[PDB]
Amino acid sequence: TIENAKERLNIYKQTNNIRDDYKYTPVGPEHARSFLAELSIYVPALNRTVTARESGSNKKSASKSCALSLVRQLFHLNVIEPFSGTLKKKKDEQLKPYPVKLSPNLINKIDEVIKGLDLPVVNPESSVIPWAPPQANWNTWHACNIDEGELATTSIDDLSMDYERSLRDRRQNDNEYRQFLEFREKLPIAAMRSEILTAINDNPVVIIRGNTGCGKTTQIAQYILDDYICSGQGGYANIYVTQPRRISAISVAERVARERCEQLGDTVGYSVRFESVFPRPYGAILFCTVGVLLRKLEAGLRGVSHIIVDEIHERDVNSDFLLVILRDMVDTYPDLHVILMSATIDTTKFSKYFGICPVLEVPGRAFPVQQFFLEDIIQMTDFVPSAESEDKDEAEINYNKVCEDKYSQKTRNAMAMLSESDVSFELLEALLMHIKSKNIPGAILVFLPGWNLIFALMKFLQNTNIFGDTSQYQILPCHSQIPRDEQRKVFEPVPEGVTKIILSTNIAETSITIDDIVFVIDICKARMKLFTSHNNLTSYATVWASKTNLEQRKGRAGRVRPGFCFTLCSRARFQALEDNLTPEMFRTPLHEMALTIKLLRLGSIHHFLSKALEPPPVDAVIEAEVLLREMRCLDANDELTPLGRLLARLPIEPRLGKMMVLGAVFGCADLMAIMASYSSTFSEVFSLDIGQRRLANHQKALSGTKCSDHVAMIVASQMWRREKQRGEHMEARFCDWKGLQMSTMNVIWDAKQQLLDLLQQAGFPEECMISHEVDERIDGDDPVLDVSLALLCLGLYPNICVHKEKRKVLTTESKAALLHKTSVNCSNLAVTFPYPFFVFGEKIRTRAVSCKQLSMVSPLQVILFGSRKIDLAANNIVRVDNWLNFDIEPELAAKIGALKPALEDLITVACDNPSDILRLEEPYAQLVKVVKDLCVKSAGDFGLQR
RNA sequence: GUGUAAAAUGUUGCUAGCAUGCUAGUAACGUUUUACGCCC
Ligand SMILES: Nc1ncnc2c1ncn2[C@@H]1O[C@H](COP(=O)(O)OP(=O)(O)O)[C@@H](O)[C@H]1O
Repeated sequence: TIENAKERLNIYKQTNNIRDDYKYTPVGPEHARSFLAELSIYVPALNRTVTARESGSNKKSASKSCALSLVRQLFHLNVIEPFSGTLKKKKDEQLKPYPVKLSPNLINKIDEVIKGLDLPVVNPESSVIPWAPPQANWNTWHACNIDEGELATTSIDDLSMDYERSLRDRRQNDNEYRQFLEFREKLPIAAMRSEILTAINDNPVVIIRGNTGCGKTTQIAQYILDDYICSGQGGYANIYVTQPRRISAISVAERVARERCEQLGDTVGYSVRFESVFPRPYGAILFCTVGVLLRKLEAGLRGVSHIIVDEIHERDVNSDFLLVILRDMVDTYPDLHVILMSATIDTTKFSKYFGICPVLEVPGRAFPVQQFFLEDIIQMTDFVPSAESEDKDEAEINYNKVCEDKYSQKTRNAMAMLSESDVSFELLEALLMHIKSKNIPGAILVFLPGWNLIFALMKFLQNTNIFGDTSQYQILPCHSQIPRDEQRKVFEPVPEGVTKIILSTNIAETSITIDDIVFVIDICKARMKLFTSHNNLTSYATVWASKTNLEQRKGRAGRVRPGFCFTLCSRARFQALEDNLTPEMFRTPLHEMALTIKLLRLGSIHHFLSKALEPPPVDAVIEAEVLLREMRCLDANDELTPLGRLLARLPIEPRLGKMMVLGAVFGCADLMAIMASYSSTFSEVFSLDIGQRRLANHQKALSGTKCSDHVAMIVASQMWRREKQRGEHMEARFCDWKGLQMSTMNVIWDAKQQLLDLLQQAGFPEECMISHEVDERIDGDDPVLDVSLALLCLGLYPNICVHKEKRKVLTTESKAALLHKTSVNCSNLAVTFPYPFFVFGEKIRTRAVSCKQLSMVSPLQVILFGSRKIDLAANNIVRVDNWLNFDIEPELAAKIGALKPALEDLITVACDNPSDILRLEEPYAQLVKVVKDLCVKSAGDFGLQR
């Protein structure tokens, strides 16, 4: 090669005060002319001159031949480095840390602390939950007897009579209830009401199979309660439904409440995560997520009649756990009746789990449709051409170009034009001419995997305003990012002539459905938001959608029109991929489920997973078991610690509960609730504007001298509190002027309140939960905030990172990374932060480019909060997770890291005796004091500022 | 949803000699360039 072994040589020649290059010297007459280049390199060290003198056709070829030869012999000199470039990287080592730089007073304090605690270091069976039928003077959701009011002296039969007469009066007067009820009767589920209501009483486990859009979600529970109350015993019945999506649960609660024509919370209520509107104790309806039911499971289902668990072919792990537990529930308890619910799937396997349990059928009216593939679209509008980690193995095969040319002009279209990867005017014009010729006014729906490409298609339609003309081509997006106003507007149709273009994702595959849908466009692409435990990676990838989802989309439309299915897939792919989707419970950490089951004293996890729908691979249970045991939360002989009992009630992963323990130990509990709530709830920092690549003046100013997003959101919540002390009307305007996002931080506040309340019931006294307001504008040192930063460092582990330059940062295990756009440390110029160490919250995007929730960390962590186990190395080098280096003599690192037993003993004492957390044992008290002292932000700089 | 002084395959038109051909002088171009604000 000629573009190598010469660039640094030219630089070396420049250092030799030589500006010479390949000088072209013509040789021969105009018929025997040849071009000769000259370039000589002298090496004084070796005194072996090298030169390039080779004839060449063209002036470049004079240099082209000479330079190639010049590389050849000068490389034979064995003096130059090959490729002569700035290529290759080394993950630059500890160019400079702030190694220790503490006063000897701190050294003496640490020595007397470790000698004050004497911690040596080297210096070189299957039970079940209780259940009862409805019982008087007892509430089934609050797990207690009210013993007051009216029920203490009133029988449940009187409650049933009251509910029955209320229903009778409603039938007498409530006319909008009448219209809602023929709306429910004309709904297809109502056809087999009598047989389903008889079978549910006749059968313990009932599986209902009714196609998507049948609307049984809003009606099965209502029918059950009506049947129970028309018999005069509705009061002697509490009905229960869960559902795997919080917003869907809220929507169905609203739908049943409006159909009930009654205020929410009287008979129907919803308990989504971090919220509760619990209804009346008897003859009531509750909706919830699976996690909420798992939390309520501790007391038992005593007093509830039936459970009507929603979607199962979602195949989520929590629903699988719920169903596995509920099978044993009904095996032990015969009176309980269970309703399994699905839309379109082979319920034979689900019945097989329940000993071939009876499965009931709800036939659904549908119109068969024709389907289009590469052949039809190549026939009328062409379909062939292309656009005119880092590596693995195996063999990806692309079937887009693989199609027999017995159809229309494959190669001719290839040579001429189209756009495939990004849908363009071809498909939209095909559907437009379809509308204008077939005269079929219907909604146009397109399903796209990722919100980033959602915005890309929005911008591609907007800039192409000729066919993105909103005034005549209505464009209607649909996702969780956009507010509920747009979702409400989507369900509101607009007059035909102004075509309705709707873009959404797997959220529109279920839950929501428009009666005007005719045009279905599919790309079989969906979000692949998964996690990898072996290296702590979250990938928001996109893989071919499950076939079952493909026929679900195929049957999505066709309300009154027969329906027209436009499939963007090839034959081989359409007949190749599997019908269902891979079980998400196969690739998901089981530590949370393992802790949950181990609190319910349900015996060995291995036996449980053996008696499950799908046995998880043994590596999953092994990794969950080791992640619990080596986290010092489950005893080596499989005995549950009170710490795990605390964790289970916490609706957060143990990586935050373990240290919600410690936050109250250090008197920073409110800030810890804030950080845990915001870290667990993956959301934004502000109401970012559209088309924005950085943060505004105040969006960066709220970071302040600390320059942390965490402290920025903390202070933002602080001003929001001091402004909600005033009215909300101007508060909303002020927060918008601050760019605040309302709902996200409101949820953060509610979660902080719930966490502090739960820590109250844990036994921890209130004084350690007090306000700890911190102002970002001061660059000095406040103990509370640096303690907070240290706990952030220990918490998000192992999400630490090293900043290199600009956005380029280095993360664990030899991977480059950049900063998130929303992160407050984003900019265009080079700004050197006070400390060259950061920690991130989440790693969005597949190729580990964007790190989320960045906050700089004190250099004193190293081993303080840098690993689960002590890391000791040799030759005066400190090993931090085998990817970070510090230069400390072994003894100081040894003593700063030997407090891992100290901290775990502190946590053990705190969970053992929550009542005296403020008044700790005196050696432990001075441990707390000294660790508060050492973790100051500006601590590792004594003796030498820079 | 990056491009530049650098790498070679190679097309044209077109200027002079060597006896309709051959040789040098290229607007331009993927694919391989040191690097620079670049994370979508
Ligand atoms: N605003 C609304 N008005 C009337 N019906 C609605 C409304 N929103 C949702 N629905 C009905 O609620 C039903 C949801 O139940 P479905 O999705 O079939 O069960 P699952 O939630 O288990 O998938 C839909 O079929 C739809 O007809």
